[PDB]
Amino acid sequence: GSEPTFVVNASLLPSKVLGLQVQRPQSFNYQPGDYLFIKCPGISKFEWHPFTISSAPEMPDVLTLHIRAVGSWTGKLYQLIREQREEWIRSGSSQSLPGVPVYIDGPYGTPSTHIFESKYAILICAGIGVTPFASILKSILHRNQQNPAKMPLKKVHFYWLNREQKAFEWFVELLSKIEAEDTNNLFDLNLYLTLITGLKSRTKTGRPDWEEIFKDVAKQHAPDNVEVFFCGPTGLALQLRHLCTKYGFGYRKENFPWLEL
Ligand SMILES: Cc1cc2nc3c(=O)[nH]c(=O)nc-3n(C[C@H](O)[C@H](O)[C@H](O)COP(=O)(O)OP(=O)(O)OC[C@H]3O[C@@H](n4cnc5c(N)ncnc54)[C@H](O)[C@@H]3O)c2cc1C
Ligand SMILES: [Cl-]
Ligand SMILES: [Cl-]
Ligand SMILES: [Cl-]
Ligand SMILES: [Cl-]
Ligand SMILES: [Cl-]
Ligand SMILES: [Cl-]
Repeated sequence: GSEPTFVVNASLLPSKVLGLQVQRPQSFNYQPGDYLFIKCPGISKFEWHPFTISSAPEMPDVLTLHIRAVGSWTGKLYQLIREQREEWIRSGSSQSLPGVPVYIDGPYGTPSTHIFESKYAILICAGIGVTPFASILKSILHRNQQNPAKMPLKKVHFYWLNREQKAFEWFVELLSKIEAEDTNNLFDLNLYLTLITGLKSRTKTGRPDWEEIFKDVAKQHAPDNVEVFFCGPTGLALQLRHLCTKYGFGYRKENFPWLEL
């Protein structure tokens, strides 16, 4: 039904995000891109909410979630965590920071995990939609270091769109590490504010020209299959779906209601 466990650490990140570390049960095996449902009895005894696991399964003791405060339950959890921590800076007491019991239900799979069996992949995300791809990019790094022979993936085109510049900070370190360690040019990283991030990669501005992007990527990889993976709003999905048909790219019909405009 679920595993009892605890928040072991947290962070308060820009654009209203709660970075959460949760102790990983001995039984909990997952794949990059998976999500779980979480219950926090302190916020609500009975509600379960889904979040993508932003950590990689290669990381041994903790699971990570990046939860954006957009409403009632997420807003309360953010507030609970902040207030416990604000009381700690004053009191300095262990009593001001009790530890947060939670229950987790998972893992639950998604088709994005099939990136590991693809040759060429496009990854497109908006806002907090980045989280499955954060997990996936980390796991790719672990896998290439541990056993490069065993991975068929030859090129990853990554696109991350944000309304607010400060949101890129959620994963700026992971993206720096990729830039530093990608000697063989596995990754093509693209950041769009809809270097500028302090990365080698220049933050671009406006809505990407998806027709031009897809055209270029099709030329790079023809006549092979390219797989498109997406986590964003529906108006964008419609555009991408049309373009996948036009260029013969793999598409999964999925919707992400928490990312709508
Ligand atoms: C597979 C999966 C993975 C996910 N991964 C993540 C993740 O990594 N990170 C993440 O932050 N989130 C993720 N989500 C979304 C997440 O599960 C949260 O439940 C949701 O984002 C917030 O719940 P809430 O109670 O705080 O907000 P809610 O109160 O439900 O608010 C939801 C939204 O709907 C609007 N709304 C609420 N009530 C009403 C109403 N009565 N009338 C009209 N509009 C209303 C709110 O303004 C808000 O914009 C994921 C969801 C799924 C299904
Ligand atoms: Cl492990
Ligand atoms: Cl918003
Ligand atoms: Cl609630
Ligand atoms: Cl809020
Ligand atoms: Cl072919
Ligand atoms: Cl819609």
